[PDB]
Amino acid sequence: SNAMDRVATARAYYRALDEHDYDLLSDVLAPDFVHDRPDRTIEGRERFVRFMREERPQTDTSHPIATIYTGASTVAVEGRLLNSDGAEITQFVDVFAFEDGVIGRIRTHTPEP
Amino acid sequence: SNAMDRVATARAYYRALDEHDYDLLSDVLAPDFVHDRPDRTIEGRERFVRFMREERPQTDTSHPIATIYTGASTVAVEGRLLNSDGAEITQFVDVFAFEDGVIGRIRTHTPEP
Ligand SMILES: [Mg+2]
Ligand SMILES: [Mg+2]
Ligand code: NA
Repeated sequence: SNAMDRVATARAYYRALDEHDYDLLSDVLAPDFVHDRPDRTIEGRERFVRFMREERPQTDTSHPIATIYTGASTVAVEGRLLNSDGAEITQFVDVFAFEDGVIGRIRTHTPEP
Repeated sequence: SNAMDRVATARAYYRALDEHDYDLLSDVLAPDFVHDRPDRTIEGRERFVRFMREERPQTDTSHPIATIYTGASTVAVEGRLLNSDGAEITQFVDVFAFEDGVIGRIRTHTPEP
C-alpha cells in the first residue's frame, strides 16, 4: 500500500486491456472486482475478464493517458479511449480503489460534457 | 434525474466554498462527511465546515472547474485551486461520493510526480 505502487497497478491495468493480456488483467484485480460507468456495472473479476476478452463493442482499442492524479488511497486517471484507427470514442476519468495490492473497483466517468 | 442532481450538488459545493456560504456548504454534506487527500483527512460535517471557515491556510481562494465527469454514482471534477491573486496553487480531481441526497465523501487527487 503506497502511492507509487497504486499508480503502477493502474498503468498495468491499461496495458492488460490494450495488449489483450487477460492473464495480466486478472493478476491486478480483486476476486470481487466491480467496474462501473454510467451505462454499465460489471460485477466480479471473472465476469469482467470475460467481458473484456469477448464482449467489448469495439475491438483493438487503446487508452492513452494524459494525467494521473494521486489521492490518499485512490488514483484518478484522465485519458481517452481510441479505436483501432486512432479515433476518439470517449474521454474518461477512471477512479481506482485498491485492496491488498490489487484493484477492488474502477469507477469510469465520462464528460457531462 | 438523480444523475443531474448529483452534478448540481457538486457544483454547489464549490460555489459555497468560494462564496464562504457555509450555510449552503452544510446543506450539501452528510453528517459523517469525510474529506480525503494525501496526509490530511477531515471527518464530520460540522468539523469540516469549521475547518473551511477557520483553519484553511487561505480562505480567499477559488475553484474554477474545467470539466465535470459523471459516473454511475459518483462525480469527478477536474479543476484548479487559485489564490486570491489568481495564481495556481494546484490542479485537482475531486471525486464525490453521494449518499442519502448529500455528499458522503470527497477524495481529492493531485498530479503524480
Ligand atoms: Mg475566523
Ligand atoms: Mg475570490
Ligand atoms: Na497527489
